[PDB]
Amino acid sequence: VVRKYAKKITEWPPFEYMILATIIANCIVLALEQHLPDDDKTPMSERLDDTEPYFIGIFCFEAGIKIIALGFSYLRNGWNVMDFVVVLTGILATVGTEFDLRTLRAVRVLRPLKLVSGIPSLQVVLKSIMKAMIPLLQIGLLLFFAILIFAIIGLEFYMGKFHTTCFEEGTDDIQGESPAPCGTEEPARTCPNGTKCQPYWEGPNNGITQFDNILFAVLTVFQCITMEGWTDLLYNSNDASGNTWNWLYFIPLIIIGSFFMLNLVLGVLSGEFAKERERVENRRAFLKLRRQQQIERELNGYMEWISKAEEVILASTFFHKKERRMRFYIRRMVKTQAFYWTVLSLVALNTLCVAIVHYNQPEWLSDFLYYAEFIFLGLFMSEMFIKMYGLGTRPYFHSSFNCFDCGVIIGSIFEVIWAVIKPGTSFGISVLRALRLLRIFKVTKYWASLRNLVVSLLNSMKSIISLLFLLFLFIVVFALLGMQLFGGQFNFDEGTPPTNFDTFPAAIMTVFQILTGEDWNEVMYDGIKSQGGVQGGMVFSIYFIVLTLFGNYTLLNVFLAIAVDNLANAQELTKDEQEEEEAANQKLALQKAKEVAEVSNQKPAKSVWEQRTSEMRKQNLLASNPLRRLCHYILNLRYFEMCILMVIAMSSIALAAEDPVQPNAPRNNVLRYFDYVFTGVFTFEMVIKMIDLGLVLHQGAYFRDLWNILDFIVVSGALVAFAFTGNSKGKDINTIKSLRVLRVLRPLKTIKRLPKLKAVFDCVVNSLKNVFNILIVYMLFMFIFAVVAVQLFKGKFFHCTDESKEFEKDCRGKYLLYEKNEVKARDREWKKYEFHYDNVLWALLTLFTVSTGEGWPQVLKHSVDATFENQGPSPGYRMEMSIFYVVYFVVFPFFFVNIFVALIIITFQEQGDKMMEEYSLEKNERACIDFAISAKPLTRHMPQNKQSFQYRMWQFVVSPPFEYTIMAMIALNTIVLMMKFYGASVAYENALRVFNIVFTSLFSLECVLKVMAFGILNYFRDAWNIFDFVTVLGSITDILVTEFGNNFINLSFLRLFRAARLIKLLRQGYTIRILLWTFVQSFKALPYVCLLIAMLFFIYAIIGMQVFGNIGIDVEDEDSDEDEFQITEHNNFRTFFQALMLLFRSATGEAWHNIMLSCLSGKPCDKNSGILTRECGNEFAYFYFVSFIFLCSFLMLNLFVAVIMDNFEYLTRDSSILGPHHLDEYVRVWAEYDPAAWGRMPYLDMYQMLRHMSPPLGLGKKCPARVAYKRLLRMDLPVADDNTVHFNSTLMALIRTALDIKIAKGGADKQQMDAELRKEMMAIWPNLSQKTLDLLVTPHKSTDLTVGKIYAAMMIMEYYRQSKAKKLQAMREEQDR
Ligand SMILES: CCCCCCCCCCCCCCCCCC(=O)OC[C@H](COP(=O)(O)OCCN)OC(=O)CCCCCCCCCCCCCCCCC
Ligand SMILES: CCCCCCCCCC(=O)OC[C@H](COP(=O)([O-])OC[C@H](N)C(=O)O)OC(=O)CCCCCCCCC
Ligand SMILES: CC(C)CCC[C@@H](C)[C@H]1CC[C@H]2[C@@H]3CC=C4C[C@@H](OC(=O)CCC(=O)O)CC[C@]4(C)[C@H]3CC[C@]12C
Ligand SMILES: CC(C)CCC[C@@H](C)[C@H]1CC[C@H]2[C@@H]3CC=C4C[C@@H](OC(=O)CCC(=O)O)CC[C@]4(C)[C@H]3CC[C@]12C
Ligand SMILES: CC(C)CCC[C@@H](C)[C@H]1CC[C@H]2[C@@H]3CC=C4C[C@@H](OC(=O)CCC(=O)O)CC[C@]4(C)[C@H]3CC[C@]12C
Ligand SMILES: CC(C)CCC[C@@H](C)[C@H]1CC[C@H]2[C@@H]3CC=C4C[C@@H](O)CC[C@]4(C)[C@H]3CC[C@]12C
Ligand SMILES: CC(C)CCC[C@@H](C)[C@H]1CC[C@H]2[C@@H]3CC=C4C[C@@H](O)CC[C@]4(C)[C@H]3CC[C@]12C
Ligand SMILES: CC(C)CCC[C@@H](C)[C@H]1CC[C@H]2[C@@H]3CC=C4C[C@@H](O)CC[C@]4(C)[C@H]3CC[C@]12C
Ligand SMILES: CC(C)CCC[C@@H](C)[C@H]1CC[C@H]2[C@@H]3CC=C4C[C@@H](O)CC[C@]4(C)[C@H]3CC[C@]12C
Ligand SMILES: CC(C)CCC[C@@H](C)[C@H]1CC[C@H]2[C@@H]3CC=C4C[C@@H](O)CC[C@]4(C)[C@H]3CC[C@]12C
Ligand SMILES: *[C@@H]1O[C@H](CO)[C@@H](O)[C@H](O)[C@H]1NC(C)=O
Ligand SMILES: [Ca+2]
Repeated sequence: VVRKYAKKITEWPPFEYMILATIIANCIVLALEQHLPDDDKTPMSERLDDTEPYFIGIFCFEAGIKIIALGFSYLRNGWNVMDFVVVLTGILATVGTEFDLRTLRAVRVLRPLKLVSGIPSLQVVLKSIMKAMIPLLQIGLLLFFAILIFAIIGLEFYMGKFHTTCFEEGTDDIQGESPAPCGTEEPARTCPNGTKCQPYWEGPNNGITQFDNILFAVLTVFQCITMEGWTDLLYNSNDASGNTWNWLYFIPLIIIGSFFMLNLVLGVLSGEFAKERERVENRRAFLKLRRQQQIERELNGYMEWISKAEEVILASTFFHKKERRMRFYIRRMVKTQAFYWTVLSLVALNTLCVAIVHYNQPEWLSDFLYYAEFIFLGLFMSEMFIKMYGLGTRPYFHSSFNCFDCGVIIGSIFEVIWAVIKPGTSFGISVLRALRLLRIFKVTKYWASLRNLVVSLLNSMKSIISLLFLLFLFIVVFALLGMQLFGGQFNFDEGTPPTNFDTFPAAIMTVFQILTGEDWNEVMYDGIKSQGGVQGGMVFSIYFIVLTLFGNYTLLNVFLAIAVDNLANAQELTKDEQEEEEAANQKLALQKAKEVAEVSNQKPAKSVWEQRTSEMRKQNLLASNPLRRLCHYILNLRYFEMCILMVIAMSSIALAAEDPVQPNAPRNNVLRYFDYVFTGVFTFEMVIKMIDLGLVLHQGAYFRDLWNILDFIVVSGALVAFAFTGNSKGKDINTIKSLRVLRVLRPLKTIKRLPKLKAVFDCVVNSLKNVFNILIVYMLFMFIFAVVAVQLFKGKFFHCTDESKEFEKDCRGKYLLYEKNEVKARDREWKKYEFHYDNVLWALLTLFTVSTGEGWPQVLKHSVDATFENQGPSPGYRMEMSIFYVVYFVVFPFFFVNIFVALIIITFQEQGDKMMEEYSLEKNERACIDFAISAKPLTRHMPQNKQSFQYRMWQFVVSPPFEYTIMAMIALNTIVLMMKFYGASVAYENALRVFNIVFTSLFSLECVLKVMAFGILNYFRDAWNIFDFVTVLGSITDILVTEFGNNFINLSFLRLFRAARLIKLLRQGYTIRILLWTFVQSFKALPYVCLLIAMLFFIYAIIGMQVFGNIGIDVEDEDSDEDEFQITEHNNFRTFFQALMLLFRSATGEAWHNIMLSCLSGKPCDKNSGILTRECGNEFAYFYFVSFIFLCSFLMLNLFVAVIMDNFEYLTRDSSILGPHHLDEYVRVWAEYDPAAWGRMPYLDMYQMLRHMSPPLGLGKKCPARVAYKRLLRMDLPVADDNTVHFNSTLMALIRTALDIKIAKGGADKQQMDAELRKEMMAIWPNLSQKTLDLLVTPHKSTDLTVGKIYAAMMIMEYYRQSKAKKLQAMREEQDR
């Protein structure tokens, strides 16, 4: 209440500081609360609960004083609204215990957010995040539509199929404790002999995952979209109904909804960041940074000058001057090259010494490393002392690197002292000295870019801390919410899961794990199970859905913005410094040449990012031996090259048909002769190429180009393999096996032979070359982390089969395994964990597995349970080790991966596009004038002959009621498809069938009506309309098949035609349709980039088939050890399609490390292999899987960046500046004015033409007439003898006027700029007919009556009329006196 203006006093700033302190204290109090099951309470919680009155009183006082002093504008600000609603909720919850409302205790989680309300900088940072996040809403709409379509399809196909397991024969009891879907026929999974398939098993994941309602379907589809547990669903559906067709539903689901959506998100975010960079404030900040850097460079030069000049000022301790002379000498010695190189050598030696440490290093090695660490510490301390005494204490402290070395020395001393005081743990702090190896980049040319990146990072260091703090605040808020909702309710009968919400650290860990997206579905299952189950706890899935959906995209936005901004700033600084040093060199040389006058290349092609950024900057600033020749002839012969390509393709296809399981299969025997023929052909090709190229240092010979060496390796391996089996094959079979494996290089023999495929491979190679230095930095940081992890967790990853025994000596004999309803005797084994930290290599592998995201929660549990060396784990021993894995996730996967993505996006090179030096104005005019060339008016039927009946019904068809009725029926049919649910009555199903019949009859009637209105040819000349006709036919066919009965079921793919009506709704989402069409066109434009990935998958599938193809799958252990036995009947290598499925599953990143472990050596072989010993599987699996993951990720990233950069014009468009996107509205309206659409429209209506559409192309309905006529003058559009203007001629004038293409201000200059434009268009479009050129750029005759002349005359007449009218008024007002 305002209360007028009586004695109201402002508040002093430490009042606000006290409010912040109160908020922090309340956050601490909320974080110090523990939740216990049922009604138990800790004593500390009871004390903590009584502090709420004080906090609510302070908040009430703040709200009251602010509202009384401000005289509510309190509710105008959103932050004040949040504070006010928090205050009211708290005071209502506290006062009045009616109904025991705890839902109003959940509002307290939002109190941490009041810190942002207090601090305006956090408000600014949230504004920055949210503004960039707004464009993603259109992507979310696409995601929702795709999820809805796939949920409808799954509900239609997978309805209630997962409620049938292998029940016991005699009784209705589950056969085992791991139920799986079953069927009652061969295609499905048949139950064992003593079991039967009986209905209503609960279902996978306790029934949470299923397709029963439209809600379960949507949740299931979303979970599959997050790439979590989708292979489990694929395997369950394969068990339930066979594996023939389920892949067509699951793999395209992943491809469309997880990779395509990610590509769209990356493109939109990149466009938003590019548009944000060129804003005025960011430009001013960058200019300030660049000027400061120039100042620092000049200062450094002058400081070197003064240092050298002052050093030459020279010309016991007090008596002798040696105390200063020797300091001068050592200061001179410091800057010598040797004093730097030897220090780097010692740093490298220390790095090697700390890397050597492993689990069972010999005792002499331990002593040597102890003494070596002491000696290295002493030597580095001596280097510190010499540096400080030579250069001076203050100059030493001023340098940042000297401070870093001081920190490392102090850390080493602290580690030594702590190890002496408290033996048991070591942090290996000395390994951080390896960061000094980054100084080696100074001798290379890569130092400038890295230094600029570091400078840009250090400049915007507050804006990074603020972003991290806001991320932490959101994590804290969600952790508090999870504690309020679930809390102590996770005490299941089988034990509390490690990912619980009981305590605050556990809540933070769980929320972080959900944000990273790893095993979030299991936590969701536990959360749903806590409040009942599938019956009455399914509403709590919203928490996890919101958490993961927001976390993925917020992490992506927050880190990609940082990476892109800093890398772009670094690139621009580097380019500017290079150009300014070049300019200074030429200017200095020119000025110096005046004194000696008496005696007397190409810049690198700019990236698409840089070109578009420069264009946007300019646009914004505008606002203000006979056989040797015979063989040479043969290799140039067309039939030969086509035959070689055909033979290579046949070889690749043949490699995919072999049988890994059975060497003596009838198909392998046949394929052997194909191998003979292919080897002979390749021998002939190689020998003829040898004849032409030669061998004796011709410098253009065979062995100079790598592809020739590859071909030689392939053919020589084939011949050697044929040679060894020459006699006695049983001597060595691995030898012939490896040489057979060498055949997989045949697919690669097309990269050189297909010019475009080589043009894609070279682009991939350039992408590798651009990111090499960041890769080196990434490897160095990962090496440091691996060494630290080795120090922390060396030998601590030993466990026992019996958990009660801690040491090795106790883990011998037999122990009782108390399982549900059965007690089993097992053996005690002192096993090591699957992924440990024993040496640097194992640590690197484990950290790579963690970075890929798979199985890192298990590694975290093992790390926090590690007690001591050679000792069993104890749960919750050292919970502080979670900081290691938090920092690792913050550094590598969140920051370095996004740096890689940003660098590849920024430094992308446009494919082809010739050299474009001759062309001048094509930055944005290309597509505009090209669309002007290829512009076609929209055509309606318009016969005009049959006005009596045909015209009326044509009007009826294309009319707002018709379109709205179609949309309404589409929406209702969508709802009808959604209302299917499991367990409905027969009447419900019959009603749904009748509704479907009615809707399809309505659609058929509209098809008939449009056919009548337009004519069959015009009906069938519009792709959407053929789609409608096909869908109608499919629905009719489905209905006829249903009503027929019996016969063949004709599957259910006809019902996909029923469900495909949703695509018709895309005709209203203009922005969405344009986005989808642009990205699909870009994907179609690049066919070989999508072929390189296919080739990679092919090669790796063949390698897997030939290496791991014979691993046995029949064996199932007593416990089955699901973790390690991941090679089953669903995830095997036995055939090409199964190998491809396994490769795709690994590419999606789902327990690939377990597959890698399962493919190692020592595994049992298959019965039909022919090997009777456990000698199947190789240690090659490590390299196989790691290289596959890296290469697949790189190739998908390259494809995504290629598509984004191809669409980068649309992604960075601006509404104010004309683009080809707005041109279609013009086209539509122009076609509309003329029903015939002959291409000529009267010049009078052209004024109404411009006013209806919005600027920049149009003028707007509010445009003044004088402003309207002024633009018309610049168009100079000629008028035809029939007083009409041509469609194409108007468009070119419209485009030209808005973009100022060559636009001269008048005079003879106009003819020259028309002449130059004509030559450029002919140079770009040689096939453009002269008639079209004269139509687009009209030859200017003086006699021609243009539109500008017509409008100029009326203004002159109007000005003359107005001037005359004023003159009569003037001659009258002056006469009345
Ligand atoms: C934003 C853009 C959105 C775009 C959305 C695009 C969505 C496309 C998604 C793919 C659609 C097809 C999904 C197929 C799922 C099949 C599920 C299934 O269970 O099929 C097997 C089943 C036979 O099993 P049975 O138990 O006898 O009958 C079950 C009926 N309740 O039923 C059958 O007998 C099979 C039924 C036919 C299934 C496939 C029909 C072909 C569809 C695509 C053809 C492509 C060309 C052919 C390629 C493969 C050749 C083998
Ligand atoms: C050397 C440079 C490597 C760069 C790699 C791409 C980096 C940019 C991609 C990106 O950041 O998007 C992250 C997004 C999050 O999905 P996610 O968090 O749901 O991943 C789930 C997890 N993998 C699991 O199944 O356990 O989705 C992803 O996880 C990315 C999907 C895998 C990588 C791209 C496809 C490659 C396989 C076909
Ligand atoms: C900057 C880079 C180039 C430095 C060189 C690489 C090192 C970090 C790696 C390369 C190979 C590694 C070695 C590979 C295998 C072993 C054997 C390992 O010994 C045992 O397994 C048992 C020893 C015993 O019982 O006597 C001790 C560590 C060591 C030397 C590793 C120490 C770390 C090494 C030297
Ligand atoms: C995607 C491009 C690279 C072409 C696709 C290549 C493979 C996916 C295709 C091509 C020929 C196909 C083969 C052609 C014939 C057969 C025989 C067919 O008969 C059998 O069951 C084995 C024969 C027997 O039982 O004696 C089994 C599938 C198989 C191996 C096919 C498996 C899939 C192959 C290798
Ligand atoms: C985006 C980034 C900046 C946010 C990451 C959040 C971190 C600040 C959180 C997440 C996990 C937290 C850790 C989880 C577990 C612990 C152990 C715990 O310390 C104990 O000794 C508690 C004993 C026990 O819980 O049994 C509390 C501190 C610590 C290191 C926590 C400190 C704060 C951490 C690192
Ligand atoms: C050399 C390394 C990078 C190989 C590439 C491995 C790929 C498969 C890994 C490494 C980087 C990873 C992603 C980087 C970014 C994100 C987004 C964040 O919301 C969760 C972590 C997550 C999901 C990571 C999971 C999968 C991922 C793409
Ligand atoms: C090598 C070229 C032709 C590529 C095409 C390979 C495919 C289409 C051909 C080549 C050799 C063929 C095999 C030759 C012999 C047999 C043994 C017979 O009992 C079953 C079919 C089977 C297993 C054939 C299946 C189809 C097959 C694998
Ligand atoms: C950015 C570069 C320099 C990486 C170096 C920083 C890494 C290696 C440091 C930063 C913070 C560190 C952690 C801080 C605190 C603890 C608790 C202690 O009881 C065990 C080690 C542990 C868990 C440290 C492990 C190493 C660690 C993660
Ligand atoms: C566009 C909007 C208004 C319509 C979408 C909502 C419809 C399609 C959804 C939302 C709520 C859903 C219902 C929710 C609960 C049940 C009870 C269950 O035993 C059978 C399915 C049934 C009956 C669902 C059928 C589909 C349903 C009616
Ligand atoms: C490009 C690739 C081939 C180069 C990398 C080579 C290294 C990482 C890999 C590739 C081939 C691998 C070998 C292939 C086969 C075997 C037989 C197995 O019973 C023991 C390990 C051993 C001896 C592997 C050791 C690791 C290995 C040497
Ligand atoms: C399993 O099926 C085979 C079919 O011949 C039969 O020999 C065997 O006895 C069956 N086992 C049981 C439990 O009947
Ligand atoms: Ca996963």
